[PDB]
Amino acid sequence: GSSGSSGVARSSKLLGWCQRQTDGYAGVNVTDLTMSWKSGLALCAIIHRYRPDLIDFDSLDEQNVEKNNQLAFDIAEKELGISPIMTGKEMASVGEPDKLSMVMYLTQFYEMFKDSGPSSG
Repeated sequence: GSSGSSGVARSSKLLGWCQRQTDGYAGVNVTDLTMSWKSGLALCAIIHRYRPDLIDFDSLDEQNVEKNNQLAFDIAEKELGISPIMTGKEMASVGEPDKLSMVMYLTQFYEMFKDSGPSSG
C-alpha cells in the first residue's frame, strides 16, 4: 500500500508493532496474526524480547507448537498477568484462531510494551 491508500485492515496497528519487535528472531517473520502465532514462537519472541529471563526462546524448539504456547500462556499471566484465552493444546489443534480474539488478546502484550521504560534494553 503506497502513500494514499485509505484506512485498511491490512497492516493492523498492533501487527506493525510485533513486526518491529519480533524483528531479528529466526523463523518468526510475523506475516499474520493467526497462524504465525499458532506456532507459539512469535508470542515467546515477545516476552523474551524485553524479558529473556521469564521465557527462554533459545531453548524452545520451533518443533514444539503446544509447548511454546502453553509456556507463554503461563509465564505471561504468572508475571505479566495477562490471562490466557486458550490453552496451548487448543491452539495447536485448532485449524486457525480468530482474528478478533487474537488481536484483542495480543493487544494486552503491546499495551504493556507500548511505552516501556526509556532505558534502552
